Amino acid sequence: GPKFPRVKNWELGSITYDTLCAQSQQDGPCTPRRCLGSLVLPRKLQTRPSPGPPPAEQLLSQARDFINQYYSSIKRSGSQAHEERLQEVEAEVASTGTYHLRESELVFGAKQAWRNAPRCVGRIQWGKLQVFDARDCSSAQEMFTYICNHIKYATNRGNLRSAITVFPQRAPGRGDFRIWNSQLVRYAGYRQQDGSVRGDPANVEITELCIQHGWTPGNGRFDVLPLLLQAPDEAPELFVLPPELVLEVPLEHPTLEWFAALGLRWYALPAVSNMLLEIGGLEFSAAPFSGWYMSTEIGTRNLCDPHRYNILEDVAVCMDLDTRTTSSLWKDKAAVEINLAVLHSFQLAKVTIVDHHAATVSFMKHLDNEQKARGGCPADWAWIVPPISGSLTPVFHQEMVNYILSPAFRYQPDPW
Amino acid sequence: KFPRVKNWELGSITYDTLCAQSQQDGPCTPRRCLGSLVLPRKLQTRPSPGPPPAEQLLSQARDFINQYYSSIKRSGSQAHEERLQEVEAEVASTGTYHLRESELVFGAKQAWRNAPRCVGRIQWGKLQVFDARDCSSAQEMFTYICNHIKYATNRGNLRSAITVFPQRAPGRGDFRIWNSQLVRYAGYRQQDGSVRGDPANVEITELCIQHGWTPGNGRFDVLPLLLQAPDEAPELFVLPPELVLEVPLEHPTLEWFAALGLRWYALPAVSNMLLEIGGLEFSAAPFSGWYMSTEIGTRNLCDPHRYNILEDVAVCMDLDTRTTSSLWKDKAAVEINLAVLHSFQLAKVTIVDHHAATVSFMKHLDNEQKARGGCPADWAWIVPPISGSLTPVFHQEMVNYILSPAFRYQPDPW
Ligand code: HEM
Ligand code: HEM
Ligand SMILES: NC(=[NH2+])NCCC[C@H](N)C(=O)O
Ligand SMILES: [Zn+2]
Repeated sequence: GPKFPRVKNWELGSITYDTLCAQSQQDGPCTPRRCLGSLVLPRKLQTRPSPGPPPAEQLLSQARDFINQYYSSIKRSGSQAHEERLQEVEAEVASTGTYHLRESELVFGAKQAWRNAPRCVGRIQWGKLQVFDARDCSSAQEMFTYICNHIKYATNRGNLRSAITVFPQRAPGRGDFRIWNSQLVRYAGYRQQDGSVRGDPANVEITELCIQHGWTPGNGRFDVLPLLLQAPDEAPELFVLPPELVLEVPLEHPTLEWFAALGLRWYALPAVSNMLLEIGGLEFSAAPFSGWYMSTEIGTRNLCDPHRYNILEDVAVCMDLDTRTTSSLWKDKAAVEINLAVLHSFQLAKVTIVDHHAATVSFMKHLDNEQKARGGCPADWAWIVPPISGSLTPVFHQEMVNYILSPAFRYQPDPW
Repeated sequence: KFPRVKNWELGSITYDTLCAQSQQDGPCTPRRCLGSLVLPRKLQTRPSPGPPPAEQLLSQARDFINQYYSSIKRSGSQAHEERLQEVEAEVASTGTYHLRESELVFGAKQAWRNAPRCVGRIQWGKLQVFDARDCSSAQEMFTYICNHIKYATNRGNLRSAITVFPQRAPGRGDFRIWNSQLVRYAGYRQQDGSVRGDPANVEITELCIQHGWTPGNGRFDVLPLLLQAPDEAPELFVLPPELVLEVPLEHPTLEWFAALGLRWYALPAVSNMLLEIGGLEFSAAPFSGWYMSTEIGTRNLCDPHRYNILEDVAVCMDLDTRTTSSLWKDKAAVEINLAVLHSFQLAKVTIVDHHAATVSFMKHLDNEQKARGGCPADWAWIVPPISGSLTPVFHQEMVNYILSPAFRYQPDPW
């Protein structure tokens, strides 16, 4: 039949073919010999710091492709305006080695990068992203102002709104604008005398960096970290987020009255800040984006991963379960109640959140929309299927094709 | 070249060098990954009316023969050289060759060891291999199958086993077991399209009826076997009820669970896969071990396209099925899995929970890293269908590739 991947949904028995993958111009880590789809960080999209200017030929081809994508999106492909823009880009790159995007092109590209993210289950919302243009930012202090504005707009007192703030693109020879923190809101991780960690173990390095740079540390389990913001060719500067701007949700359980006593909590805004936004060859090294949480992110991964808060055993003990044997399914029982507590608490505090069932159902709709609109949707099965109750959600039974499309969000080396 | 494999829970790293020994291609390419696809688009197993290229078969055969003598620490030995000549001579004169029982045993165990989707491979060394190549009729296939089931069931103390029927031969029909497993429950289509029993077995159920089987009308009617000898219509055989051990499902604390009338068989015996050893193909080689509880409690009983009992259990539990956010599905699934474990344990029937299983697989990965420099594994199949990240394998990166000997999918014989 069709010379494209045949994709089947085993729950419904339906079949689709992915023709969109044909547009991928960037190779992933797999080969006919072996599949490396499970690797979290495969040395592929890795946007290593490339000081020397990018090959004008490579950049130009990437730029032309993007401009073509833009004009096709506004249904003016092949038009005079299209050819004139292509000429403007080539001319600008010719005399300067690089080029700049028009406002509308940046908005289109940022939304397309989200739309193209294979690991994001919230993509049905891709068209509603609010793009803040911060390409005029010229200092770390101003970065903080833009970030604070992003946080206030995005949080919106609990009725969260997707948003991305785009700071100046990388420029040949010149230093990058960088946000050192992995997220705008993160809890400190303090190494202890015995070797253990108080707080979030995932943030030990950034916490120590904040200290090395003048931050007076606290000693709690949920201390919000300050931000290390860096402007071109300058040492990073430290900024403490005004507490009133960081909305948090104390965790309680709907029926287990003792759960509130655990003193657990989490912040409302998930804002990834260390990824690179690539559009038509241009690289935006500082472009924090945010949406709202899918509950298993907090309840299962952040709170129960062995290398994170690891609270499974503490909650199981409180539930008086047999943590002495696997067959009691104590981990499963505790995890369920922890996830329920998260949903219950966010709902009580009127803070946007989506459970894994609702999220995956909406992602199935997204897949259907994209099948019609683009002939497919790049998706990373391992990241799309929730960490708990996998096969109880519709995406588990949906085969998926994973590939890289641009514009895109990519991992980049740490600035230190 | 060799992939860096990281375990995110422990921060440890390893390098898979075993993948370089892969001579068979998967469905992925640098342009796109198709790792979540269940069945092969082209990597199927085309007909055997004509003999495979002598050089291709010979190369696969020599490699296998090499693997064998290396396993018994006798490479380069006189026996090794003589065996290679025997194989060469047979292929050159007949276009095919035959394995000696010791080689077949080694090959069957290696195929299991190489299965990327199997989480129970720590047991790979203990596999009872039954040589059924001395079989010339459907009736004889039935006798071997019944003996397989008796041995493997062992009154609830399950033992891993495989029975190997005659290999495929050029231009001749295949020996085949039409059923997907030796023990399966019927699936009867009814008036309004619904299905009574296991929806996954509708087609096979109908084929049996079409071949003379008098259908029952329950939700758990054990199906008869359709066994086929070369170029002959398949024959119907009813398995003796006393050979099929089943476990009634009840819950440790929820008295009403037992009232659901749920049950499941003790022996999981896949019978429609092809066993490939040294270029040779065994179209009928049913194998079995024991169940990991999520297979029954989560997939078989809760999949939307299977028994789909989630809502029934949720109602008996009086959960708030009004919204997804009450996590009623999650709560019910957990109790159903607990009921499965409780019931098998009560009935003294072998079974392993997903935590114990994944823990053993992590040990297997370490054992294999030391022994062969890696282990082919399919993450989507290794990580359990519920509580994924609550198990160690979720946090372990894996490399998937095809090694031979191997178990592979093949077209349905109808
Ligand atoms: C509207 C709400 C949204 C939801 C519920 C959602 C949910 C998720 C989830 C569950 C993941 C995987 C999390 C993990 O396992 O670490 C993810 C990954 C991702 N999302 Fe979204 N997302 C949303 C909004 C956004 C926005 C606004 C953007 C970008 C403009 C975005 C970009 C991405 C990217 C690039 C990743 C992958 C990051 C990585 O590789 O580590 N998401 N999202
Ligand atoms: C001893 C206990 C065993 C356990 C606990 C076990 C468990 C599993 C599990 C959970 C799967 C995935 C099942 C699914 O999701 O449908 C699987 C797949 C598989 N197992 Fe095992 N296994 C065992 C014994 C065996 C034996 C003895 C063989 C072969 C000699 C074997 C060969 C395979 C193969 C080839 C697959 C993939 C089947 C497919 O692609 O559908 N397993 N096993
Ligand atoms: N543990 C095993 N040997 N499993 C083999 C696959 C059986 C299949 N998952 C079933 O539910 O029947
Ligand atoms: Zn792959």
